[PDB]
Amino acid sequence: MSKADIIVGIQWGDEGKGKVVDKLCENYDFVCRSAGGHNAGHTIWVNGVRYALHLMPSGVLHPRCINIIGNGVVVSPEVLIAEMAQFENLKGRLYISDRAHLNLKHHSLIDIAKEKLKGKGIGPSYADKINRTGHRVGELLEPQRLCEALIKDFEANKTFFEMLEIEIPSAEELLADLKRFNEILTPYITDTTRMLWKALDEDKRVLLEGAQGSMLDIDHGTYPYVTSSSTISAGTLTGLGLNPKEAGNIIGIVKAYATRVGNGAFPTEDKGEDGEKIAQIGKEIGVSTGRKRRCGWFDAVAVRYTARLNGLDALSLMKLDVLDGFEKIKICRAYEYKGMEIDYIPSDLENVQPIYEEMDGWDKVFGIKDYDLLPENAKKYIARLEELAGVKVKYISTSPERDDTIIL
Amino acid sequence: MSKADIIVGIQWGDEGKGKVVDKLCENYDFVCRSAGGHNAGHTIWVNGVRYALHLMPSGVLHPRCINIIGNGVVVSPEVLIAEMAQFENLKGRLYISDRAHLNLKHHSLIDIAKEKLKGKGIGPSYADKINRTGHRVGELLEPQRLCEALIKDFEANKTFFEMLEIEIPSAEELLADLKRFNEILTPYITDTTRMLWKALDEDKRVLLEGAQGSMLDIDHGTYPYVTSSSTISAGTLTGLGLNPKEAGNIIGIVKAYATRVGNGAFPTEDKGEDGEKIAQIGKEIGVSTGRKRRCGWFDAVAVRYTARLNGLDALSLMKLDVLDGFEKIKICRAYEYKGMEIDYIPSDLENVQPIYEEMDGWDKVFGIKDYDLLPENAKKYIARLEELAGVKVKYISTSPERDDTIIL
Amino acid sequence: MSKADIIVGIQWGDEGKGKVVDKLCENYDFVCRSAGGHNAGHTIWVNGVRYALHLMPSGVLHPRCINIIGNGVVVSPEVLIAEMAQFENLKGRLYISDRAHLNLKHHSLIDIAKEKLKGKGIGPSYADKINRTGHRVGELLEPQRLCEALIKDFEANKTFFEMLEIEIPSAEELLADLKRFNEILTPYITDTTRMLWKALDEDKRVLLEGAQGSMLDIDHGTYPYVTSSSTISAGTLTGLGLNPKEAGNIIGIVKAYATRVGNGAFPTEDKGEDGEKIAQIGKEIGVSTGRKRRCGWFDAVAVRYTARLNGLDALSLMKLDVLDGFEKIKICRAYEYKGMEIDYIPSDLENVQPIYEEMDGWDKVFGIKDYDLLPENAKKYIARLEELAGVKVKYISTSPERDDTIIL
Amino acid sequence: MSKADIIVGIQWGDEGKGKVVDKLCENYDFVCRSAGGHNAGHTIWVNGVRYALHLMPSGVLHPRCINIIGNGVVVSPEVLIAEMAQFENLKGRLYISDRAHLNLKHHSLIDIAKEKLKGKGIGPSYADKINRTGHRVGELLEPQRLCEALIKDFEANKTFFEMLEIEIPSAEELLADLKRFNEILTPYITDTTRMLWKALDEDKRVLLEGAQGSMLDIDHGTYPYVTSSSTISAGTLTGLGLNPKEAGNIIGIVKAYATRVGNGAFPTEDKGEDGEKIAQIGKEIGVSTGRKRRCGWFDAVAVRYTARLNGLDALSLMKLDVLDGFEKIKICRAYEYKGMEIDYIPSDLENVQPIYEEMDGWDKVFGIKDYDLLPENAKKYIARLEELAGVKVKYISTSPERDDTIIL
Ligand SMILES: [Cl-]
Ligand SMILES: [Cl-]
Ligand SMILES: [Cl-]
Ligand SMILES: [Cl-]
Repeated sequence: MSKADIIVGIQWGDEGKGKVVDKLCENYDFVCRSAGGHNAGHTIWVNGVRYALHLMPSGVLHPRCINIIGNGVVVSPEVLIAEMAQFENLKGRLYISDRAHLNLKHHSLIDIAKEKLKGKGIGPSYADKINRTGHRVGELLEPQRLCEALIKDFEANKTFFEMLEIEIPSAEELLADLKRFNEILTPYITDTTRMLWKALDEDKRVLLEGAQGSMLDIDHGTYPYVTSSSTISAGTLTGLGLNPKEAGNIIGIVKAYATRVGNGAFPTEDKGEDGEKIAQIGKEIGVSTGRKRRCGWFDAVAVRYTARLNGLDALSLMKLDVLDGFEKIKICRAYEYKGMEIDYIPSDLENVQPIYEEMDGWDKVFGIKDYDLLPENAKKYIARLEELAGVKVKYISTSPERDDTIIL
Repeated sequence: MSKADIIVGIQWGDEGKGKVVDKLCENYDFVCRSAGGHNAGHTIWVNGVRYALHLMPSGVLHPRCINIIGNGVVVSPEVLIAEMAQFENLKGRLYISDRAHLNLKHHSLIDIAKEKLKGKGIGPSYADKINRTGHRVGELLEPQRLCEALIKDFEANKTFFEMLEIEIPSAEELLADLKRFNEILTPYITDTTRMLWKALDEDKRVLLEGAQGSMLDIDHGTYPYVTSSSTISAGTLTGLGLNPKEAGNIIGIVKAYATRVGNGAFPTEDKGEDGEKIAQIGKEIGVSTGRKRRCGWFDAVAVRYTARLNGLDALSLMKLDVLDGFEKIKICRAYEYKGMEIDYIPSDLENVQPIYEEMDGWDKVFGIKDYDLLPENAKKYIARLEELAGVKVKYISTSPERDDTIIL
Repeated sequence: MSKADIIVGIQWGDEGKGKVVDKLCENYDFVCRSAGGHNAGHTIWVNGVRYALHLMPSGVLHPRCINIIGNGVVVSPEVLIAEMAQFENLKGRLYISDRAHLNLKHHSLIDIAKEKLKGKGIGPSYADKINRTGHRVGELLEPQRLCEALIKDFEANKTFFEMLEIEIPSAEELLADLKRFNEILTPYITDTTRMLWKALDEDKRVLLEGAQGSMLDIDHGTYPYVTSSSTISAGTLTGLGLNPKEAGNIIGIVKAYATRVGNGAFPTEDKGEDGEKIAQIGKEIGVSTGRKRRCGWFDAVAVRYTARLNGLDALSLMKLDVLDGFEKIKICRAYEYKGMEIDYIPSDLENVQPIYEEMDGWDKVFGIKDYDLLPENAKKYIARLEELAGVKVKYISTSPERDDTIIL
Repeated sequence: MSKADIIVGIQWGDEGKGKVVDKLCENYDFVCRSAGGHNAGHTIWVNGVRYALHLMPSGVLHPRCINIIGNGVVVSPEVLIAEMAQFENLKGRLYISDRAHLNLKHHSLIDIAKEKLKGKGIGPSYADKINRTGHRVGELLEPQRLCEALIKDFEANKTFFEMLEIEIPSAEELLADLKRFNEILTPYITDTTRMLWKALDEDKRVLLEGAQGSMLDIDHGTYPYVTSSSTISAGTLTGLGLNPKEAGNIIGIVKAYATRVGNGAFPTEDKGEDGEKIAQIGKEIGVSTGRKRRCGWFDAVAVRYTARLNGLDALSLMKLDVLDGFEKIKICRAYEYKGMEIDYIPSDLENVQPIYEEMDGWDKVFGIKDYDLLPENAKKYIARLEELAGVKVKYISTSPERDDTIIL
């Protein structure tokens, strides 16, 4: 069986995949996205230019790569077309599953009204997927048919629209948008299951880019604050129509400390000066809001958990430099839970307290390209993570520069 | 003195300028925007394609036109660059005032945090204009200088940023965005006052597109629900550096009934079935929210007021067909205010009640291209508006089709 | 019967249509090209930008216009795609006849080899049209089928390829180009006869742009130096599938003097200083070679001939200023042919000698916008042309500026 | 001293660099072009799309790469802008030497007239370089100044223009083109010597792409049929302002047989069926003319010569499969010259006759990825080339597929 490698962020997201996935792409013929909406992915700076890949697989920055958006992705044609515009010609380089669900204008309108009543459109688009009332990319090949079906849907749903105080979308406008999507996307729409199976049959090199944090997995992450989809490696197989025998090497991507964007259990969070420092140095700041992210110490219990959920062959450790010059650093080696010490991630994480090992910091790992040259305390910290995680660290990034990486 | 014609919406906006301004552009060498941010303008459908002109003057759809964004406009480079992308080449067709104020990323972030604490960035950008702490388009010609100045500004303001819980913007990111704006916008940035004066000196044909509803004028509109800027015709002169002797023909654009998007005094609002019908037939629905706009009967007191504020030579009456098949239609000829009948717009409009004339409806004006062929009741309604407004109606639009228009 | 207006150059080309057609377009819903390859049309400068319309109708500079490339045109997909790239979005604005003949790469290769043996590809593409072995635009909707058919054609023709010493085109390359043409052109390809008939049925305004000089007409022009196609007005009807009852107003475009680009009979040619002056002032210089065109005095015999061939309602007289400051100007009022004076264009034009009237020049018509203000000698010259041509002059252009035009 | 690697074609061109350079680029930070005009480079197919890099370095297909067009290149702004259009955004990825010579419209016109009198514009642009009358890229930063200087040049040269029968270029047109070049190219124009020196100082990875066949070198190639510039490795250093100490690894690219496009000495040419077969299988066919290239057996004397001229560390052997199924293959191991056997390339190559070794062919090397799996006769042929060339073969390409390559 010819196999696909897999790469996933094993935290709450922002593990810094981009530097990693981007370097790796050169070695693959196919780069594939599996699940999630456009809440996934990342932005990446290349030679001073900002690239958004929320929908598109990272391989689109490597013209040799063929990039597949799989059955599992929830695709907004608007967001996709806007991302495509960052490139001159993607034909032959980008294929979109005819089975991927559409997140259309009306999903955004529904989403907005719902927030009032208390990545737009993703939730309602997923809902329509699960209720099997939504429509899929292949239907864009028949805009007039799709438009008529949608109009029928809205009618049948009119009380839902009234309850949200939004009018039934215009048929004229809808047809015009659908025709536009048809004209633009037709050359990219294909059966991606057939194509990906063919690639593996021909022994081509295939990378699956898991697009979201393992701790955000709908089943295994810290529920309710999680995404709507499976984020772990077997989920990546599923969204692409691949089977467990087709899983190759699997690399987890992990920061040397932890962050969360929103609310939800965060055992190792540091609300004092250490955390604040991490936030500044690590630049963990929402691009859209300018808000500082929540920051905390490396959580080895959470990481061991997601390592096992993903079946990691290797860890790629990021932003180690962000800890330069800390006198002491913490690792959470276990939890205090309901009066006991536990080694695992319980379903109610809000009830655990971190149990820390303290370790001696270092002056600088920043920029270092050679393992031996690392501050001895940094070597100890790395070895301690590896040990607690249960997975070898094969990659260390000592700075934002693509060039500064240590290989083990 | 060689003169510039002017066109303004004389209601609360959405008067339907686009059909009007677009037809007129063919006859002008220069089309100019004066004030406001990107909350102004409109979108227009051409041969099935949706065009956003919020920032850009409508003349950009007529390659013969030179389009000026004046000193008075508050320009977001991001929004402007995105609008420009709808066109292949605007060089020589589009010029941006080096004196126009910049609405940058940080204004959006400020704007968002401010909403929490209770067209992004427009308010804070205007505030920086009035406090004379903001920066202007010409400064983009020196990105490094502008970047340094902005960094200094943020530092001096750091407590304001702390109070909003948003971090000081990255210097690296800022320089990169400013350099990008510089590289892209350099060919369009010029002294627009010198250029427009030259055009009039050479007896070129000039149209000023007022971009916002007269009833939304900051001074004369229904305060607090108004925009931040002057919307009436003399304001249009001011934003472009033009003097009262340079005002030509001035056309007001008015719907055959009235709408408001948000809250605020609306004397002629109809919250019953008539209003609902108007909303549906007139398609008065927020493009972004799908929410029905507030609708009401033509207000002749408000229209006489804005006609005089603008110094209208002529009215262009829009969406007359939206009243097809009403048995009876209303016109508000006066108000009941503090126990009296009044003929004017008082500063506190929330205290007036409409005094209506009722008039007999008609079956169809829809599609009619000849004045004589109009239902006699429609002729009476038109004559009655003209009389109450104090301005001749020179244009009647009987449907969305560019072709269906009556000239008087 | 609802009708299409027509505009044609009535000389040997370069009559200066662009200023004329461009001004007129604003008044039409449809602008149509009829016959010829990409040897037709012109380039036009707008606000300092150079636009090539060889294939595309001039109406593409007026987003309100719908532009039709008719059955009669010989379309090179490469040249067409390159012209389209001057615009951001033409969808809904540009339609290409599914019956138009394709001028493909191999026609260019054939064309080149044929020149050796003694607008590339046009001749061989026309030949394939007349022999009914060529393929048409609609076939691009099935690239694989078209590719297979072409391969079969080449095989059957292999001795022709051997005789030209060019190899049989690659099937792989051909499929790739055809697929590309398919992906790009699909949204523009339609039945243009049905569409144009519908437009006239709906009483839409239609302009047919004749793309080549009447004296270059294959039947009526100076043979052998002529184009391969009919250039006169009834030919314009034919290429679009229109009937004689559908012909509206017909405007001929004529320069105040005459030019020819290549060899061939040119009765009024002036090979001395007068001609040289005309060439310089009129800027009659090949854009691609920098070669001076042949120039000569107005030929009233040729113009009366093409006026009658076209059925002109009106003349539009161009570049009158180019004669400013001539002490004397000539008009050829008749010919000396085989010992007689003749009033007509004989089939062998190389055998005629011009018979001139001499007339008094003027100082300047340049820039003049008012008929009355014209130098009296210029009025006399204009009246004399009109008289000899048999058609009223309704348009006079006194300079390159769009604004400088006199209407009669 | 930090060093730049170099890659050159060591034949008459078409050695098949693209597959090679493209694979290598992923490993470099900078990819640089040194000399030549747009007669150099190649086209490359990526995932079914045709890319022209005549001017641009091959690294532009790898967004991580920074691409430098060096002092030595003769740059046509038109050709460069057209090549750039194949990409959406090159800012930060492409820099053009402010010292590179300009090949402008008038050079093309001169070039055309000169052919009459018996990659347009290249020759006359080079001539202007050598006579020190030409202008360079940096001058585009002052279009008005450059335009004035050029006008002065043309005047001083007017008899040259008269002798060529082409008019003095329009000042208006020239300014408009120069302004356009200025607006478009400003963000890419820099001092490339300073930039490249900085890169090496910072120990960045640098590849120099030699753009033309070593046997076409102006000094060392088969004169008069050669290009105008130095094509060998030290020439590549010179065009970029690099010194001999900065030369790294140098890879020669060589086909398993030989081709020439035009006339000129070609010792190993085969004008019979063997050569014809090579031409068909190797697809050696002019893309623009469809003409079969001249083909011949591998010339070991020529290859040893260019290996030494370039200082090759390694050979990369291409199109070995094109010889599949030949019963016998030839290698030219020496020449008969003026009655003697010689081992070197004499200045008059038209006077040598090939002295062949004959060797046993093989069935298929096509597609083979493993050295050991090669037909034993193929191993012998490879070993024999290496031996005669004096350079190890480190790369073997067994087919067009990027994937089919053997590494030694
Ligand atoms: Cl691209
Ligand atoms: Cl455009
Ligand atoms: Cl456009
Ligand atoms: Cl790109």
